[PDB]
Amino acid sequence: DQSKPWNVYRLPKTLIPDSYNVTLRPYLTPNNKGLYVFTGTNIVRFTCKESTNIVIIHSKRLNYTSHQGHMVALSGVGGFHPQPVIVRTELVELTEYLVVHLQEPLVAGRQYEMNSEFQGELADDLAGFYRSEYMENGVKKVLATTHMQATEARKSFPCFDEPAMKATFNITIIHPNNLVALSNMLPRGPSVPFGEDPTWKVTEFETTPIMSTYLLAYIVSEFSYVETRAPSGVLIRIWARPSAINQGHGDYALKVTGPILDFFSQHYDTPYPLNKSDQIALPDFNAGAMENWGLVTYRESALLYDRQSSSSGNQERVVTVIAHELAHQWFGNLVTLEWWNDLWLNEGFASYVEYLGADFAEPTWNLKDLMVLNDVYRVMAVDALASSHPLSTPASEINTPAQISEVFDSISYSKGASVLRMLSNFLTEDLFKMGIASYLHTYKYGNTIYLNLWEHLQQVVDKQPTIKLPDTVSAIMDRWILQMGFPVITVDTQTGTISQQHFLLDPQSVVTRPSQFNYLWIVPISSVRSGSPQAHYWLPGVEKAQNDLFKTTANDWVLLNLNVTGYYLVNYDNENWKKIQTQLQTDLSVIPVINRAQVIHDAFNLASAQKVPVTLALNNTLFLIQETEYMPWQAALSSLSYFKLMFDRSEVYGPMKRYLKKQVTPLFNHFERVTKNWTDHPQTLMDQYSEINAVSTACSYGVPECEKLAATLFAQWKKNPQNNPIHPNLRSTVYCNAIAQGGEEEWNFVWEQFLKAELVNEADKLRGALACSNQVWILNRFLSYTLDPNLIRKQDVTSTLSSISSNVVGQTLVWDFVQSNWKKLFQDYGTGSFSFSNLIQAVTRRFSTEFELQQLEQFKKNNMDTGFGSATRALEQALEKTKANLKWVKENKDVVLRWFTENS
Amino acid sequence: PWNVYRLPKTLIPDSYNVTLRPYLTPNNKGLYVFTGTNIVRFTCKESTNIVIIHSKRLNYTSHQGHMVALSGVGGFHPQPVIVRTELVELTEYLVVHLQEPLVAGRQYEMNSEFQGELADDLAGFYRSEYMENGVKKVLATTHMQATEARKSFPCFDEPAMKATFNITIIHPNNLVALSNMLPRGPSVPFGEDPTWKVTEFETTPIMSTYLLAYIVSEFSYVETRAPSGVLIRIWARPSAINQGHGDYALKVTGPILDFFSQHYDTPYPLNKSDQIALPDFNAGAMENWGLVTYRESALLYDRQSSSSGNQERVVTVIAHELAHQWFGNLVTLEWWNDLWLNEGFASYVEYLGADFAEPTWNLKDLMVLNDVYRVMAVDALASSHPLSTPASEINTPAQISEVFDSISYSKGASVLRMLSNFLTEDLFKMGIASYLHTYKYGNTIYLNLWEHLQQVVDKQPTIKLPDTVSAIMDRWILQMGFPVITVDTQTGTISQQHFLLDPQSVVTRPSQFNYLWIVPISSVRSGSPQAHYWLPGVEKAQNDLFKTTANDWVLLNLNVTGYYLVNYDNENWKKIQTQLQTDLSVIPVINRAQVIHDAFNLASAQKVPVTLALNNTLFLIQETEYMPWQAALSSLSYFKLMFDRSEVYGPMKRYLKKQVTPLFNHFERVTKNWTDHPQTLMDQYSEINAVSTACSYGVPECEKLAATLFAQWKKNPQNNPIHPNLRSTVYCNAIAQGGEEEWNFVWEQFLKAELVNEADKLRGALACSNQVWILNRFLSYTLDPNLIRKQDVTSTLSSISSNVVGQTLVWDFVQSNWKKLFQDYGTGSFSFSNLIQAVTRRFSTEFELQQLEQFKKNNMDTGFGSATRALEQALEKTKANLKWVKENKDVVLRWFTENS
Repeated sequence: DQSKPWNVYRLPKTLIPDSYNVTLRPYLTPNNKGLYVFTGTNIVRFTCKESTNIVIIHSKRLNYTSHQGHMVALSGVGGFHPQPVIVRTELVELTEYLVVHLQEPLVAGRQYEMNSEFQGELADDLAGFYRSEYMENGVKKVLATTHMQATEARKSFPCFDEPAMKATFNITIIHPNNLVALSNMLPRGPSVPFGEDPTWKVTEFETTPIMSTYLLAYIVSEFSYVETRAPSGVLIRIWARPSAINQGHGDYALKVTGPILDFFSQHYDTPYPLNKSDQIALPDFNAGAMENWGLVTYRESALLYDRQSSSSGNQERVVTVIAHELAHQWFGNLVTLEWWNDLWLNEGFASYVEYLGADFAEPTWNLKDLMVLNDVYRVMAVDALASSHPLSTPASEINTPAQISEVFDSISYSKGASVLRMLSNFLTEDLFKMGIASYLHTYKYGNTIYLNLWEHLQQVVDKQPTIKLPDTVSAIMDRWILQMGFPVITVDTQTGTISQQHFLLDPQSVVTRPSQFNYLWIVPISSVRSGSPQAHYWLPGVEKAQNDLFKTTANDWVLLNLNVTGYYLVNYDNENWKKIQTQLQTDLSVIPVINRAQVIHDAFNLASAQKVPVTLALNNTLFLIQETEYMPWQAALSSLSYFKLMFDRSEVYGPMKRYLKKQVTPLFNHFERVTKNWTDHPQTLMDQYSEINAVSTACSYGVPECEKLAATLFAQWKKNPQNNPIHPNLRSTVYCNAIAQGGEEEWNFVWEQFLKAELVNEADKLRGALACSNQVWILNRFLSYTLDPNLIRKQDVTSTLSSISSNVVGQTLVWDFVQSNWKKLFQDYGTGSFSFSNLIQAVTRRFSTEFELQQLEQFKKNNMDTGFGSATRALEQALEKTKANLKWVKENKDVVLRWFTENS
Repeated sequence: PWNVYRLPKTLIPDSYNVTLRPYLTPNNKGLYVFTGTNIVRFTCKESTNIVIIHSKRLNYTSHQGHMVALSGVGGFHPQPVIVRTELVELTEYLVVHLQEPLVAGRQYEMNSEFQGELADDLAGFYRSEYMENGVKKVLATTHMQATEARKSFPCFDEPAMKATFNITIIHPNNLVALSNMLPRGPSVPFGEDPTWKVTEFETTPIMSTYLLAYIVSEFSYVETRAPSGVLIRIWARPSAINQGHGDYALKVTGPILDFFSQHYDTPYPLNKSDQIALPDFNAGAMENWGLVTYRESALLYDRQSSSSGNQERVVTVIAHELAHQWFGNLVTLEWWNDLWLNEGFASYVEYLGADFAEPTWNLKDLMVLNDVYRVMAVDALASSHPLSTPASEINTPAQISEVFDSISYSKGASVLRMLSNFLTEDLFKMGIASYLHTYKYGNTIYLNLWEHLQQVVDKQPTIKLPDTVSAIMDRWILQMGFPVITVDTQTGTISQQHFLLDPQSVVTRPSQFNYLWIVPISSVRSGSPQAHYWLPGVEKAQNDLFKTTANDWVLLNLNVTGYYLVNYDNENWKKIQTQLQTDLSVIPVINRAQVIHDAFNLASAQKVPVTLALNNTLFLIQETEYMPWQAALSSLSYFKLMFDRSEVYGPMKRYLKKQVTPLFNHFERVTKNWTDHPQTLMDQYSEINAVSTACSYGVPECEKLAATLFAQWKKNPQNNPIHPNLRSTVYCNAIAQGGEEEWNFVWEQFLKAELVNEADKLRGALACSNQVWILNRFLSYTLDPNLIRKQDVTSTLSSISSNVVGQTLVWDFVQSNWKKLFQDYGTGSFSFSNLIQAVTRRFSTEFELQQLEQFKKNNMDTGFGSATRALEQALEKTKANLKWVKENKDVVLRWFTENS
């Protein structure tokens, strides 16, 4: 009954919390029933802003101890009549409410305190207050940890669990005397014994700042740490398993965390306000990392680093994730989204700002350039769908916890970053950061919506003469924030005519989301004419214009969007494309490296949408035979992976592989020479990445010299496994190829190494390579292990299922397994973020036939009893993509076959 | 009446004149067609104002306002008056509506002028094609069985409506026409066009429509005369005849025909028996009286390139078709529900004929593996059917087509083998001879047979039965299934019960005998024979023949002559197991196959623990005979289907590898490094299973043999160094361990392969690829009749499906291409039901059962045609498989692991 306030998914605006006291006691040994439990009490102090006879507060999977026949007690602060009288308390499970029914309405303007006493499960579900486990020598260790985002604080204590209901939190932790408690703040004093039980201690923490419930954290463990003070005086500690800390696996995080934090404080003119910032690595963690204010939590694989055994890509991951989480200390913690429909205000800012902090940390890596591959091109695939969504989705469309979990997606993260990058570029970053500092000073300890940003940027633009815009910030940026998608910008170099239209992967798909701007953008457009920079141009919100900047003669070409600073694709007339192709084949260095990736990426996007012939995208890969840079090869491999997914079960695959083998063999041989036969690996991060791509691609497509290298390294490893001779950058390729080329013996050896792998970086590589078996029975045995948490942690299941489905033989096995174990998978991941939508996308990627479309529709019908939870949009996108795939394969299978045959 | 599938009995034909003219080039509509005329002469037995006659996909040239003409033969008072004629497509009728009833006792002639397609559909009058040098050659040929004669001319197309047939063929002057009989004279030029000739054939004997045949081709022949004087000719593509590929069939055909004439004291009545090999043919072979048609793979034989199994196939199929000249042609089933009267006899008698031609091979013993154990898997289901199925269940052409199945063929053979054993063969054949003499040129019911058998039994004193022949044989004919005979050796208690693969299959088919049989039971005690015993039609009995002491074991059903399973108390099983480990030679080789086969069936159906069945395979490490290894590999193929996608498969492979490696080494020694293969057919077969099994389960020196032999062949393709007996394994294993290069080489060899024996081995090996993209590309080729002939599609699909990577690839393909496959095979025999069984046999999970049910109801508008029972059997088996895997996966993993 949606007329009742306790049956709708937004809290009343009538009661506003001020502060919370929460006391928690985890029990880290199971009870007589085999459960791990925690007990707690809390006090919520709120103000009645508007008269009401009910208290609606969030509560999820908590059992309450009743006091006077009621689940809570309630009183006005400091006596004052009338005192409230509870008629009854009820739990409403669907909307995750505790409802307190009062005999009289509360008094507007007064304060009340509600006391509860509760019990919950320290489950292995990675949500709320939960448990994490690890082996140390012989012993199974169990610890207690939290993850509140988005809607899980209510699972550890009753609270007004929405991000705009900020409060202060007074945390007390009751814990065994041999364990340490951590929280957002420092303890108020030394821990004293629990009077009721001296084998237990009590640790009480300083009051948090005004903050959102989803940012609370508390942890009880045996962990150790390493410690430094940042130049600013902020205390930095890196916490982890004692084995990890003693091996130095926390040292790299300790190196970069304090400097990045201080960089952000200075760069945005807003000092980090707390006295410390703990980073802690958890063995069981759903997301990867979480920005809890003062106590940032990480997957081990995102915080720990072994300078002998972790790869270069592992190290990039650590500094990027740390920079991301520290960026949240401003964008999310100090200033917070008003509601989850504006998630990009937190996640888009943090995903853009991570590159400035991580580039500060590791300037020689040139990390900023990877933003095009890692974010822009990551999200453009889904943002070309009619079933995408805008950065700022209308709020009443992101209501339920499943829909909230859903929007933690590539739009909110990576399109968020892409649009802020573009804004920063055309404003200049020095101007951008002044507007942001204004934004942050105005809204600190409060909440914002998309509009509040643009005033502060407009003022800095208006107060200086150099940088000017053809419109207001709000006119330009609203078009990027309130409507989904992005334009393709098409140039006729014979007339200079320039036009825009909403880019749709399937031109026959029906866009039903209306746009007040009719899917037109105001587009900033940089360009070069045969390498020479041109005047900057803005395309106004018009379908078509003309400018001689984009007209050429027979000896000149133009190239739009240098460095792909703007969030759009570019298409040209056929003659311009030919001139670009000739330049790439004559002297590729004339085209900047990012734009070499652009002409590959955009042509393949355009081909899949019937806007260029598929042979033009393929012709754009010919020059790779002389390219040694990482990014253009990575763009080609990512584009061609759509071809792999569409064709690796068909007659096209043979000719495909022979083409890729031909294109990559000189790159493989180039690295064999410059690394002196794989003994002296390259110096720059980019060249190391290019080397890894050369080795992975050469081995995947049958370069016998790469197959020899992998076989030889693996055979050497297996002769003495206490010494690993495989460079970590090469391990995934070597492990995968040894399993692919071998049988049960190689699989079992790798599985044994996995079971004893102490370092998660190494375990991850071993686990991934196990998906490379060509034996159905071995893949299905592997699949059975994923349902055993003694073998595969819950946090790794979805990643493992994805890797197995990437295997062409595992495609049908994982599809069948997901369908056969649906109910378990839905319970485990259906209300969480990332994993379940990742899984739906991974298992359906290949679908391209009428039969497979019908089977996906049947799958949807078979599971209407559960629905699709946090993968509901993902399933609609999978349907749209499958329909597009089916038509594209039918229209291009024969031309693609012919092209690979002729250019091989 | 025209809406019911059986003909009325009011009008009975006497004779037919049919003139057919095939056009072997397409017409202005792009079709290959034949034109024809016929005259059907029949007698009105009962007055009726309608003529209902069969007609299928024939277009008529009307005359005088009607689609046929109807004359009275000497009628003259009122000649019949046609009001209306119509075609009724569903029941495949042409219906003539008359103004007045036809007159009881008068004779009438119906005259028709028609056209039909010479389609590539392998049914009726159809076309077949082959390449010769560069030229595509097209010939016209027939296959009428069961209900396709109606697709070549209107006729009363039921087998008890026998008639004589006067065939005329108008054909191009460079081609020869053949039919059942010899021509009445030299061909004469077609007056209207002298590039065509006219060949008219002698009148056939009184016979069924489904046995008529006529062929127009450029084929060559070799010729001989049987010692009895019957002319024998073997016809095939000229290239094949010129290379000698018809010579082996020329050697054996005449002698086998004469053997049957003598053995049943009933002379073949025609002056010739042509055998002809067709490039496109659905069944394998067909017994048309005087003109027996064959797949090339069932008749042709190359001394240098065909294998030993290929040669056994030829002599056995020839013997089967010649057996039909008696069992089907001379005497014919009354209706298709009693098909076993034709093919049960043929499938049993083929062994006597083949044994006569090749007495050193010992082919009679192979009937236990090839027929008894083949059918026992299906006959252990609630969805089986009796040998004599109630006629109303066998009504439509789809139901008729489906009943050409392992029950009618292999249980029919098994039951008549039983009968021939417990009364002797010499007595059996005298009773058959009586039966044949009495009902020649007519049709029979099972009850006609028992009488003639009873007469011969009653004429001698030495063979005595516990009841009449009809009483005994009714239990094996009229109710489905077979008993498991259980022996408690501690007490001599012997009991019977209907054997059911899943104890919760719900038997809804009632039997008037309550599923009890009268069972002939042979036995030995520690190797030496006991007296014979008959278990009466009772659930339970006691006899000391089956009571033993601590130092004695018994064994029932010597050489598995009887159609039943045997189970014992655990103590007897252990003693039999000890005997196999002490001296396996004491248990006759066929019963060594029995103890493996029956235990595995018993294990699947809860009557023994699965570890008993697995323990009965332990002695194979010392066995070198073909038959017990073949029984084990056939029983274990169920374990492979159930487990080759699970953790169980690793240990199961390690166990098979252990058991077979000394047999492989044994053949590596006795063949002198694979240069001198065994002299005996049985030992050749044992060698083939050793190599195949060793390579399949990873004996590294078998893998080495195959890859080396294949590479050497590929280097020098004009010189094949692989002995034909080993090609299937070597080709498959080299494909499995190689990639596109190996696959593409085998495919081009296949496309150019002239000898179907060799094409078949190449084609089967292409299913061994472990590359999804290669298997899917292969699947796409099966839709192109320039690449895979229609006669080979379901074979290829089944082969790909057997590949564990091919399992879901074929399942998806069949569902996706349902419409064409249903059209091509859904109303014919063998192919469609084989396909359904093949693609589903792995199903063992709830999810797979749900997909099967969804498949059924996605197609219930079409139905499943001649795979309708097959689908119900697949549903029953899948449900049994789910429970069986649930109940046994852990014990089976443990046993394979512990036994290495």
